Amino acid sequence: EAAAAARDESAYLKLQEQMRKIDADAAALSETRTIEELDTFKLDVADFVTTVVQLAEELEHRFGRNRRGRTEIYKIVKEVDRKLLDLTDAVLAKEKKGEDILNMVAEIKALLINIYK
Repeated sequence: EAAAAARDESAYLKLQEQMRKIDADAAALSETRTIEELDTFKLDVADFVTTVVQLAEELEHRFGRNRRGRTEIYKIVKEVDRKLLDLTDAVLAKEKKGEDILNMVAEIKALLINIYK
């Protein structure tokens, strides 16, 4: 059997894989203007955020190694929500282009990175 990594590390690795899907979705969001794809994207991020936030909660409770306090983590989450909400408005907007869609997503990624580490 292949060697296993610590629970904290094992969760970290898979989170990286989740990002790729978001990155792939970002390309699709640029490729297509349908909101239906966005509906899943907004929810998908919540799963990523919940896992990271929950993971952060466990770090304090279990191992006792948390890089930052809960308050700082929450601040980041609120900013993420606005970006997805703003993007939804753009999709509804009468006018829109591929670059506008991607630009909004590109900054969503940044918010997810600093919580990942």
